[PDB]
This record gives sequence, structure tokens and C-alpha cells, in this order.
Amino acid sequence: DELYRQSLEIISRYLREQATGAKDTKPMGRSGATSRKALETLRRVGDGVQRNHETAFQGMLRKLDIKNEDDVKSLSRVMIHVFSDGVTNWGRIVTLISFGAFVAKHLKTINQESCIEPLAESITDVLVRTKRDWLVKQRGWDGFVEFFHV
Ligand SMILES: Cc1n[nH]c(C)c1-c1cccc2c(CCCOc3cccc4ccccc34)c(C(=O)O)[nH]c12
Ligand SMILES: Cc1n[nH]c(C)c1-c1cccc2c(CCCOc3cccc4ccccc34)c(C(=O)O)[nH]c12
Repeated sequence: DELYRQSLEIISRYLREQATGAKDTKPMGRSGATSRKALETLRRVGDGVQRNHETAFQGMLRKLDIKNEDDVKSLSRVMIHVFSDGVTNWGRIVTLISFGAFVAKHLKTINQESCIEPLAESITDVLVRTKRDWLVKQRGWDGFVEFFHV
């Protein structure tokens, strides 16, 4: 599943980098050129989403109890419901991933750096399960990068 693999690469890298501060230097798989600009776009736009929605993000983070990987999987119930309701557009997707980064940074501060990879898998699973046809119609990550271009 190449859309899943590329999406997990992009989402995983962004959440880990936000949480640790460090860029992951390891090589990308294929479509790495698109994955790179998608990461550039996340750093640029995603960082501002977290600032601009800080109150709402902190409020949702308070409502989440994440003690183990079973609780990461339980979150996916909230993620599917809130993300499935409403209009589909690239703003929804960048919000989904930016709140992922906001949660991963918290998970690192509480010594749960380990839940970050499962969190990224859940986010990617929800994104592709709910929006695969729309994502393909929009040229996937090439569409994401074009949308936020400039
Ligand atoms: C119109 C609407 N209704 N509901 C939702 C969700 C959206 C929506 C639609 C599109 C984007 C967003 C965003 C991201 C922040 C602003 O986006 C941009 C940032 C930088 C350059 C851009 C160049 C072109 C277009 C957007 C850009 C948000 C958000 O952060 O809250 N919401 C968006
Ligand atoms: C409550 C509220 N008020 N104003 C805004 C902005 C928010 C808000 C706060 C947080 C996330 C969102 C989303 C994305 C869909 C739901 O994503 C998640 C829900 C639960 C756990 C998660 C753990 C990791 C990653 C994603 C998660 C939206 C949206 O889709 O429009 N809005 C959100």
C-alpha cells in the first residue's frame, strides 16, 4: 500500500522531529522528493496551525488519557469520528497531523516517547481509511504540496 507507506513516512517523520527537535537523516523510500516538500510544507504550515489553535489543542489534549498502546488505539475512535464529520479539504488534513505533532510533543515530555510511533500509525490509518478516494483524486502528497505552495 504505497499511499499508506508514503503517508506514514511523512507523518512519522513530522511527529518525531516535532517531539525531539532533531531531523531524521535516514534516507527516504521512493517518492522521497515529494515526501521532502511535504515535510517542508508541514514545518511551515503545521507549526503555525499548532500556534494558531493552541487553546483548542490544549483543551483536546486534556480530554485524552494515553497510558499505553491500547489507549493509543482507543484514540482512533475519537479521531475517526471528529475527522469524518464535516467538509473534506487539505486544512482538515493538516489539522489532523498538526494535532498529532502537538500530542507527540506532550508524550515525549511525560516519558512516553514510545507511544509516538503507534500514534503516527493510528493517524495514518485513519487518514487513508477515511479519505483514500479523495486523496487519490487530489494527487496525494503532490496535491498537498501544491495546495500550500508559495
Ligand atoms: C476554509 C476552511 N474551512 N474549514 C477548514 C478546515 C478550512 C481550511 C482550508 C485550507 C487550509 C486551512 C488551514 C491551514 C492554515 C491556513 O492555510 C494555509 C496556510 C498557508 C498557505 C496557504 C495557502 C493556500 C491556502 C491555505 C493556506 C486551517 C487551519 O489551520 O485552521 N483551516 C483551513
Ligand atoms: C476540539 C477543537 N476545537 N477547535 C479545533 C481546531 C479542535 C481540534 C482539536 C484537535 C484535533 C482536531 C481535528 C482533527 C480530527 C481529530 O483529530 C484527533 C482527535 C483526537 C485525538 C487525536 C490524536 C492525534 C491526532 C489527531 C487526533 C479537527 C478537525 O478534523 O476539524 N479539529 C480538531
